[PDB]
Amino acid sequence: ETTSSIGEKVWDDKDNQDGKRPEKVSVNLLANGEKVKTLDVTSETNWKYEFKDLPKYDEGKKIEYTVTEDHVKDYTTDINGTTITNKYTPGETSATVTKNWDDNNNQDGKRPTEIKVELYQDGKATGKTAILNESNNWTHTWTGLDEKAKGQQVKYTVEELTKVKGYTTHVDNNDMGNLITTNKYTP
Amino acid sequence: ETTSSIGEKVWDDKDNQDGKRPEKVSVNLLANGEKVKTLDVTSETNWKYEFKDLPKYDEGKKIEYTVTEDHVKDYTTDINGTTITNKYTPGETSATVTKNWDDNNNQDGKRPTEIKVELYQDGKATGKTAILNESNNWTHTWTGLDEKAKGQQVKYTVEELTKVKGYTTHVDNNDMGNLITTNKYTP
Repeated sequence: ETTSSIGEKVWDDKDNQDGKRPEKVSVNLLANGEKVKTLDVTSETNWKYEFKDLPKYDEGKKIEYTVTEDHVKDYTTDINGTTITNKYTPGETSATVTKNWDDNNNQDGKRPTEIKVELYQDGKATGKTAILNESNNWTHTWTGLDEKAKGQQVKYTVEELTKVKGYTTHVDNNDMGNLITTNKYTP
Repeated sequence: ETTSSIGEKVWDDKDNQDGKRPEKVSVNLLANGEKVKTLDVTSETNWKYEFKDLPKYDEGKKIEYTVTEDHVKDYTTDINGTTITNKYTPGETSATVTKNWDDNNNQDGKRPTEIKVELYQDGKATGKTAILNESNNWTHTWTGLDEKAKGQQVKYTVEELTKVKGYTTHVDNNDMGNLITTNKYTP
């Protein structure tokens, strides 16, 4: 019926010795790969957060909840089921990608068991690939990405490599911390 | 009265399966952050070297000897004591910087205790800073650095961000594998 997703953010930055830690981060809640809510997490909340009263099932099926964090400058993000860790990595950062299936559940069970996506840097393929499926809640996070390239901020985006007959593909690349790929079923 | 440094060159490239291993490597001997001797190491010596007959003390202190390696295309260098490990990484390498204090073993007690340096890509700030101090031996190695940009080799340099009162700074940026920042005490 109803559940809740509680968690916290932990900073791994040598007790902010460099003084680069921000006053807040924004956590996104995803229901089956779709961003439905956001919350700003701060010290005032003690770096804790919780999404109250949420349905457990979506028309019988069990909704799969996950969380992502909007990109934080100079921090590499590691998400461990609700516990979000930000490691200070000056000049470097991470990127997270989730797959969103828009096909009214698998009605017309034509949904592939897995898909392959690739990370792109300023339009160039990086070679960094990921295979999204149920074993990883259709999510994956890459680390070790440069934030700059000869003084200019590098833009990261993802593209689906798998050709899914029947599905149209659209990608939201507005935040490297919450890159979302949605496949829409259109016979 | 006399001392000597020995060590070995270790290759991590599936026994040169891609045939990119160079015929030799230049190992540098640093006496308290100052380059005092070089040595071309080959398989003729079994990738082992030795800087025999070295003064054990100099102007009041037991000299802190360290080794660095001249940049080798497509390999990422890792120094652990006198053991230099080179890993095969197509398209990227590492950069090593060492702080050289020239203040008569800090006789006047004006030495900082800590300084911050930053890696530059073709004269542009990368954001990748590092803090040098007595704990890490005033040395640091960055990895995952692209050797090329737009088809052209990239020039890597280091800049000292920390302003050191009473000191004048000079940087030797000739080889990214042996970047050396020198601070001379000029009251």
